Amino acid sequence: DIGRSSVRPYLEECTRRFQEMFDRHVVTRPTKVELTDAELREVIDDCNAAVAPLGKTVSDERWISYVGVVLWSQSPRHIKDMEAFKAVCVLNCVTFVWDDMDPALHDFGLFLPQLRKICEKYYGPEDAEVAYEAARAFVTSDHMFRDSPIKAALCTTSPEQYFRFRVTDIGVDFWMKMSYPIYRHPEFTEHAKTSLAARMTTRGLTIVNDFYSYDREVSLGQITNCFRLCDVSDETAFKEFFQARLDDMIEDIECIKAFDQLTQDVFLDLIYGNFVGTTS
Amino acid sequence: DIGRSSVRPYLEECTRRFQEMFDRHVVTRPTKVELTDAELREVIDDCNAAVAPLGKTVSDERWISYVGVVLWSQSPRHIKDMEAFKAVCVLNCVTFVWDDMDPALHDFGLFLPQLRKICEKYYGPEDAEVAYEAARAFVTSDHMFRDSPIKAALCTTSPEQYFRFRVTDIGVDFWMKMSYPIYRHPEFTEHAKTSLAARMTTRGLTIVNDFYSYDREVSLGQITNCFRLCDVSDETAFKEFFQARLDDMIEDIECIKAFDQLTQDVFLDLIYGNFVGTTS
Repeated sequence: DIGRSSVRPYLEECTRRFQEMFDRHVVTRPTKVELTDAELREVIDDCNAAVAPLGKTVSDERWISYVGVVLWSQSPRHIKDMEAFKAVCVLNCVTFVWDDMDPALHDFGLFLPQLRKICEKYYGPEDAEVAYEAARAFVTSDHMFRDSPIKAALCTTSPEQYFRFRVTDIGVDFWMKMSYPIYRHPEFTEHAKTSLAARMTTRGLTIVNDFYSYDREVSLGQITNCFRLCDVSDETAFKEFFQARLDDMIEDIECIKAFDQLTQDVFLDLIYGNFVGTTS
Repeated sequence: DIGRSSVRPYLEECTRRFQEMFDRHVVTRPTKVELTDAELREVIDDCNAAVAPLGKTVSDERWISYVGVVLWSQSPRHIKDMEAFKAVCVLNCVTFVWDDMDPALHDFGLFLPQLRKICEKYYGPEDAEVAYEAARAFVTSDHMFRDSPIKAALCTTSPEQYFRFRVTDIGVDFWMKMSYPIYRHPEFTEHAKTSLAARMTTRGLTIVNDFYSYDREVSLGQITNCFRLCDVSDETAFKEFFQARLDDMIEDIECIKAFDQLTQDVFLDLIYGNFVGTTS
């Protein structure tokens, strides 16, 4: 049953309603950042360099698909450091190539040094330690938690426990901690470093992500998906659950608007830009 | 109206129901870490050194009351590094003094290097950076959010938003990131570094602390308390709310039990030791 269930019947309407929510609560539309050809060149090279020692080649095309969500989910209004921006591009793609691999191919001895190399190139000395630590902590978490009892408990107990897990596991804390040098904005730097930035954005990112990867994830027996907490085959149960998650997103967005303007801009562009890049 | 609210009519019974919950769900009871006189002498000397540049005078008796909850909330069976332990005593104590002070006296240029000096004495060079950064982030958060509209938003919107703010603001992330070297336990160390450790323990700490500081904090106009989210003068409302927070503590404690045995001992001794140190 559960591996054969599907949110396909709700695809069009839920997509419609995500967009309607965003239109009514965020209003500002996401924009894609512009990478010059040199910029796009350096990124893919740094990506291949970091993944070579692991015995993996991946196509320019696969890279570009991965970079595209970063381009959508950042906030081009406020970019001030494009080296930081390039770092975030590379570290996102390499860590998601590392995630689509087999776990037996996961040689941390080969990998963490490449992650550290990337951070050292693009970041100042202090910022590079923050980004590297968040990357290290992210990939170690994933290694610790596969087939783990903790993961089963947090992902099956309640939305609260689940989203608590995903603050790290979906990589949003990692995202904020490598992204703040892009904006060099003091308040945003602090919210990223206290992880309040991650805590405010986790549900909007996760609920969108979970919905569009449900069918692939439950067929592969993944359990990190908030929609396994409801019976998606019961339309009345699903729609009620989906409405609850939509209220979660609204409350967070309405709370995000108490932050300073620039931080707010970055938080909402991430959430709504991720929705757009996920459906492109 | 909220400034003259009180939970006193529920003092006895909520204390009783806390103890019963802990007896049923943690079972293993807390023990206080016992410092030798030399160890206590060193802690107090280090505490006084750190707050001297601020001109503050703090009695031995205040230090000893402050450090006592630390002695109740750590996990003696699992201590491996008493230098780290003394570090946590000093940093907790000087932070408490720094928060009971008048904000206008808050000189970060005099205070921050004292914190760093504490961490450089007691920690290895990496752990010292992790503990300093968490201490830095904690005190900078406090300064940022005083009279902040974000704080009003998160504290008044819902229990979710309030507890999400308190992950940092009540200091438990800070606590976790200075406490893991005490135990030198690889899995605990990672949960501390992901802040999953703090997210798991925030409610049990915060709910107990909020209840016993309610009368004082509403008398001083502080909004950082979950019980201002209900009418404490309405018996029926308060007890539905109080049961809800108890279900939160219970759900967290039952999920904590899926962690590894050392990690969950530390988590549950913190929550239940904090109850006991707070009530004496």
